[PDB]
Amino acid sequence: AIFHTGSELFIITRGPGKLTLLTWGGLNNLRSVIGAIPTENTGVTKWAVSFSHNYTRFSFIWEGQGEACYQIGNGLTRSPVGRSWSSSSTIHWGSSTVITEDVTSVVPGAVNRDKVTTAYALPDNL
Amino acid sequence: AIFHTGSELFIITRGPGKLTLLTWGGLNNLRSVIGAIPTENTGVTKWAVSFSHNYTRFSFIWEGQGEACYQIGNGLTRSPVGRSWSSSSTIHWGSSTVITEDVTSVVPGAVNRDKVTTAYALPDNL
Amino acid sequence: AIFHTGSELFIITRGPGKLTLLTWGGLNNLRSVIGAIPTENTGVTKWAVSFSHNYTRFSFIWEGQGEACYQIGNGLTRSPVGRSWSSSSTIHWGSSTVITEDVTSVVPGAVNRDKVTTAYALPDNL
Amino acid sequence: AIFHTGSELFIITRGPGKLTLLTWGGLNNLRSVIGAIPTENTGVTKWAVSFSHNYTRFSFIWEGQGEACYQIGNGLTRSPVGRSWSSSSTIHWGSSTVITEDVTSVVPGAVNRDKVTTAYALPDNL
Amino acid sequence: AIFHTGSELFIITRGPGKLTLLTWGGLNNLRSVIGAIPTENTGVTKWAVSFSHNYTRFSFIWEGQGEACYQIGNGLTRSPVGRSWSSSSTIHWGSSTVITEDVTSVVPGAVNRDKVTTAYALPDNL
Amino acid sequence: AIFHTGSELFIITRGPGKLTLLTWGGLNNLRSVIGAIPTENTGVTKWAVSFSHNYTRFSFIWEGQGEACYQIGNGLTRSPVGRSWSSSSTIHWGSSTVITEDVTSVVPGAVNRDKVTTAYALPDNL
Ligand SMILES: CC(=O)N[C@H]1[C@H](O[C@@H]2[C@@H](O)[C@@H](O)O[C@H](CO)[C@@H]2O)O[C@H](CO)[C@@H](O[C@@H]2O[C@@H](C)[C@@H](O)[C@@H](O)[C@@H]2O)[C@@H]1O[C@@H]1O[C@H](CO)[C@H](O)[C@H](O)[C@H]1O
Ligand SMILES: CC(=O)N[C@H]1[C@H](O[C@@H]2[C@@H](O)[C@@H](O)O[C@H](CO)[C@@H]2O)O[C@H](CO)[C@@H](O[C@@H]2O[C@@H](C)[C@@H](O)[C@@H](O)[C@@H]2O)[C@@H]1O[C@@H]1O[C@H](CO)[C@H](O)[C@H](O)[C@H]1O
Ligand SMILES: CC(=O)N[C@@H]1[C@@H](O[C@@H]2O[C@H](CO)[C@H](O)[C@H](O)[C@H]2O)[C@H](O[C@@H]2O[C@@H](C)[C@@H](O)[C@@H](O)[C@@H]2O)[C@@H](CO)O[C@H]1O
Ligand SMILES: CC(=O)N[C@@H]1[C@@H](O[C@@H]2O[C@H](CO)[C@H](O)[C@H](O)[C@H]2O)[C@H](O[C@@H]2O[C@@H](C)[C@@H](O)[C@@H](O)[C@@H]2O)[C@@H](CO)O[C@H]1O
Ligand SMILES: CC(=O)N[C@@H]1[C@@H](O[C@@H]2O[C@H](CO)[C@H](O)[C@H](O)[C@H]2O)[C@H](O[C@@H]2O[C@@H](C)[C@@H](O)[C@@H](O)[C@@H]2O)[C@@H](CO)O[C@H]1O
Ligand SMILES: CC(=O)N[C@@H]1[C@@H](O[C@@H]2O[C@H](CO)[C@H](O)[C@H](O)[C@H]2O)[C@H](O[C@@H]2O[C@@H](C)[C@@H](O)[C@@H](O)[C@@H]2O)[C@@H](CO)O[C@H]1O
Repeated sequence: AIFHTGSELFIITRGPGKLTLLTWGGLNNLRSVIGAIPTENTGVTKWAVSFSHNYTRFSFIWEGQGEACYQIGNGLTRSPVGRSWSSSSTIHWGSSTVITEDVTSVVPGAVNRDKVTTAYALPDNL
Repeated sequence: AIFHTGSELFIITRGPGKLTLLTWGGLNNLRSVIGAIPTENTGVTKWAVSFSHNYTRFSFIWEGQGEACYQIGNGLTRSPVGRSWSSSSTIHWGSSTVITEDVTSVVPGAVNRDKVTTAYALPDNL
Repeated sequence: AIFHTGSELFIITRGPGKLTLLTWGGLNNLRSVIGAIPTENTGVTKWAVSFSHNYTRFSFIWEGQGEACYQIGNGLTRSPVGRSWSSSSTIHWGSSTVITEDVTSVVPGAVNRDKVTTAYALPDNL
Repeated sequence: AIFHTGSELFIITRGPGKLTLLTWGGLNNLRSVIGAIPTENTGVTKWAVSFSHNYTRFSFIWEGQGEACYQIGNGLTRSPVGRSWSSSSTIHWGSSTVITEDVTSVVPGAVNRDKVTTAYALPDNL
Repeated sequence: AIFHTGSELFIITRGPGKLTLLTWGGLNNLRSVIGAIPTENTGVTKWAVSFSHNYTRFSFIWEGQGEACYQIGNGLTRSPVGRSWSSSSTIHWGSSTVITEDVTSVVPGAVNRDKVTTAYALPDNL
Repeated sequence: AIFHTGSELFIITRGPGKLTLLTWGGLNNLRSVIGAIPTENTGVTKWAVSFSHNYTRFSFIWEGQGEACYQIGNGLTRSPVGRSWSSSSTIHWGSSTVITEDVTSVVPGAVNRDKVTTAYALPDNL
């Protein structure tokens, strides 16, 4: 299952842009969250994307001009990230697969946590 | 503030062991979570540690025999991680500092989520 | 087009095994070539795969327990390499895409150039 | 022998310029090839240089302000590359050594395959 | 003991500036040395700092806008370097610890060896 | 001149062995030093070699089955290190060049400083 030890969610992007994570399907009416994480790197950025406990849906898009791929764990495969909420990269909690899912209906209700959600660019010195 | 873009929480460890994260101070009666994340690496492991939305306290220890340090964002400083819950590394949500805090009183109430909490070892091919 | 500057053919493998390249579709009645390139590396091996002038077909497989993907140029996508000649990774000279092609009919007549064909494991010190 | 597994031909350059490969000594009247591969990198560029099957001579030069050295396999030594066709770096197919050879007489007959010959700059994300 | 095999003195800096080493406590009235080593790197610079035989005191500071930390051997801890002689980073020959020590009274008597003392920025191609 | 900023002395070795530094030519009858610095790395070790103030001669050898080369500053060239004191790599203080020199006559009078002289293996985490 993605997010389990051994199946960690990583992203690789080129050029500047924002990776946005939508945290939703919260148990007992927990508020859904949307937050954009910017990079200004002109080259490659590597990222770790986390879940939040008590949520069952995680969707993300890349809005930069350059490529963006995900990798699961130490797997070799890198596959394109969604570029709009109508074709988001989405993970159902417990799933081993990233699917394409339209989550346009979820976004308007989410609270904004730009630069404070659970996706992180790795720096030059790690 | 730690966990914000630019102040991401990274760990560096040497040798095998477990990085254990206690997610607590939940809003809305949310159950606290404790989960150990194992590495079998004999060398250096780099890690990304995430918070979970709707929690206000994040405490972690390294249970392995080798060294463990944290780094904030692209900062150069690397400082020892706590090695027992009475001297845990702890972040109060909104703080820019990792403090040493006794959270022994929090641990027994937390639900166990070993290999499924918000701390991730980076692989050899990222 | 693959093999042009900017669209170089790279491979990434995990663990020991052999990458085999089949050079065929020769102009001027050139004979077909097959050559296995082994690695004993336990971890990630990166590779450059070249064409030969005057040939129009390039087919390759990975034979190993571990994963194998190709990457084109500096692009972020990494996609699985074929694991038998009946579903080889194949490039038609001029194409920008790697296809799956059965080339089992080419193999028996190809001249064997094991450890002397146009696929190279990159070393630890480049 | 250079181009065999363990004796792969690598180039290291500094700054922008062009690496040109001359593939010649073709069997069965195969036409000679000359092709320039440019880099605009301001720093170090690493390169893999391939032979083509059915050719017995491979000669290369670097045209740039900055240094250029070759390395054989995972060997440590790095030695200067020729900077003009009258003192080209040259490999006789079967040789374990890079020699200096004047191939000015070979150049005019070669077909031009600029940006489509068997020398490759390695990307930032391999 | 710092400067023994396994306890080598390394520095990590960000941005341009000068690392200055003061070599003092010379046996048999050997002359004290002070020398500034500049970097113009915009990003991270890694450094090796050596002692000189027959000296018993080594003190250093970083003058630059960016961060500077030292690391002992392959240890994970990185700790801030002194930014003035009144709170220099200092090593007593035979000590395993870097201390803060005011050496302002040592500086004026030391002979100037700017760009020729025993502290070295590592290059991009090592 | 080697050891000046921009012309730092770096070594690259493969496999386990010892790099031995002989510090001699001491002003005012300063005692000569010989010290072996071991590596147990199975692959590449990178090294920084320092002079000591008040000495005018620096000679080094590599004892191991694998290769050893030196590199000056950010230069691309890497050239073999001497493998015995009769064919030592030697630097005359102020020279821009490493020469081969027999220093067997200097060795017997040098004091032993094994694992405590001015040559440093770089760690896995720098
Ligand atoms: C039409 C064709 O096959 N072109 C190839 C060319 O054949 C000609 C033939 O058409 C007629 O003109 O007689 C000529 C005698 O002077 C010659 O035989 O011959 C080239 C030499 O074999 C060949 O190029 C070689 O093979 C290619 C696959 C490639 O490796 C080249 O780098 C190599 O020199 C011609 O193939 C075409 O070359 C162009 C080069 O721009 C393209 O790559 C095409 O995709 C190739 O078909
Ligand atoms: C001696 C020679 O020319 N051998 C090359 C071989 O020629 C024979 C020809 O002599 C006669 O026997 O007809 C045969 C057809 O029935 C064949 O044409 O042809 C090989 C190709 O089929 C050729 O190998 C090619 O060219 C090489 C330069 C190299 O690129 C090979 O990978 C490639 O397949 C023979 O050349 C020798 O190949 C051996 C292979 O081990 C060595 O590399 C020698 O150095 C080559 O001269
Ligand atoms: C059936 C159900 O809704 N269970 C709730 C927990 O969610 C499940 O947790 C299990 C734990 O092993 C498993 O992940 C299932 O997939 C979840 O449906 C819930 O656990 C909390 O929320 C989860 C989404 C996950 O984040 C977990 O780590 C977290 O503790 C608990 C909360 O106390 O309540 C259960 O009713
Ligand atoms: C006063 C209060 O309790 N506000 C609640 C939110 O917590 C604060 O959120 C802001 C968000 O900008 C900020 O992080 C403060 O530090 C929080 O105290 C709460 O937000 C949710 O829980 C937070 C701990 C944080 O994880 C946030 O991302 C998450 O959305 C909201 C939503 O449930 O409830 C508010 O009452
Ligand atoms: C003063 C003394 O007792 N010994 C002198 C040496 O200094 C010591 O060297 C030993 C070597 O095992 C050890 O490092 C002690 O900490 C030193 O105090 C001195 O050695 C020279 O200078 C040292 C500072 C050190 O750099 C060493 O490598 C160098 O050879 C010698 C020669 O001057 O004199 C002894 O009397
Ligand atoms: C003999 C002379 O001209 N000067 C002596 C110093 O040696 C020279 O130092 C200069 C500095 O630019 C230069 O390196 C010359 O090539 C040296 O010959 C000598 O300096 C001490 O020993 C040196 C070998 C060097 O290590 C230097 O950094 C160190 O301080 C001093 C002794 O303090 O005496 C001068 O007369």
